[PDB]
Amino acid sequence: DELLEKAKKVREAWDVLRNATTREKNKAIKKIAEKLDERRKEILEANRIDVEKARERGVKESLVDRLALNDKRIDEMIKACETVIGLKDPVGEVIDSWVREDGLRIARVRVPIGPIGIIYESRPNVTVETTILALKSGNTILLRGGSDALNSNKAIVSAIREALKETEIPESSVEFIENTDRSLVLEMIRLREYLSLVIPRGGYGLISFVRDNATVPVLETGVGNCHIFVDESADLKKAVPVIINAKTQRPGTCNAAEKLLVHEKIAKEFLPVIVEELRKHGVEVRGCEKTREIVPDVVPATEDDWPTEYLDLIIAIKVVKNVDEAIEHIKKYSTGHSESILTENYSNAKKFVSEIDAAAVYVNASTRFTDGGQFGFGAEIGISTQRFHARGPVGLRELTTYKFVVLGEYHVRE
Repeated sequence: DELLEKAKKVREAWDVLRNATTREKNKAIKKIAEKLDERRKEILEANRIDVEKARERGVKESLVDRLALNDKRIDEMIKACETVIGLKDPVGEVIDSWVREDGLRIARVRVPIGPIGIIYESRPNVTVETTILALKSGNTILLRGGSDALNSNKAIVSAIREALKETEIPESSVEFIENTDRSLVLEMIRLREYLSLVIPRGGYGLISFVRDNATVPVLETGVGNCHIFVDESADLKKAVPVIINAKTQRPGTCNAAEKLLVHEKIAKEFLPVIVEELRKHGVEVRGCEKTREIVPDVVPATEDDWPTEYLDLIIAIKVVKNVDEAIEHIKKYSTGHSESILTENYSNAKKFVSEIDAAAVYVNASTRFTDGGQFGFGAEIGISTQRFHARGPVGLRELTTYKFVVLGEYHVRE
């Protein structure tokens, strides 16, 4: 039973890693960078097999590209190591601490969450990215990637463990499931005696499955049906690039704007402009009946459009009466990722920011910013969209919990 033996191994190794100094964990991560550099040949030969196998099966090249490695991409993995080494270790940070009226000292102190299961598909960089975030934060890791990237991931994991072997961090801090079979995923997300957290990455099918069936705590990096509302007093000239940025900079990633809500008092003036500009960038524009009264060639929006995240150069536009209707629309259709208001009105900005509950809520800013690098985290595993433990970018601090440390002088409870 590969899964059980490897889950036992990461749990045992955690006993050592959780109390390693940052110096030792940084040394391990530096060695990871060094072994990746040294094992380029092996990693690329393994990856050549994965790539030729995907091409044989007629996987389309945009997906092969997700799987493909070369020197530059190994360099990105190396740079990720260097970024993580430079980040502050959250382990041991005091959240707060005080002295009670009787002299008892109380503190809340951050500690590692425990072994993390990562269930992911085909991007081999994910192997390094998650590992180094886990190790830095004092967590072991159990990796299960896609059958497409299996050779690549073996070679990378082999390089990682070679590095670990030259430190005091046990090699079994990083274990990797070679059995691709997906029945294993169902077992893995129920292993509460070994894993403290699982984080699915990849398609929504896989994320839904893991989140629906897990008994181990999950951080769900959910769907991003993201709205931008253009209010009456928005600076319409500056609004245009924000909307374009949000939609077209990276349409395939989930903080892309999918929906545009537009105040009725500027709709006649603004819709012809924004629709023209969206079309210059290859965007297919769908619209409500009021949108279509104004710009008669837009594709008629259907009821299914409003909840749908396109992840493509497609957008649906609705005219709303005011910020109150904008809020009602977003509450009905948001998936709690990113939401933005473009306005010059203090009260409307304030109401929007207070009433819209999503991982990130913006005034006069692109939804593209919802990202750990942009938010000053350095590196992330992904964007959590749940209202539990962590929301937004999941970086080093989000991979910790805490405990109370209490220092007395033989204190007894009254």
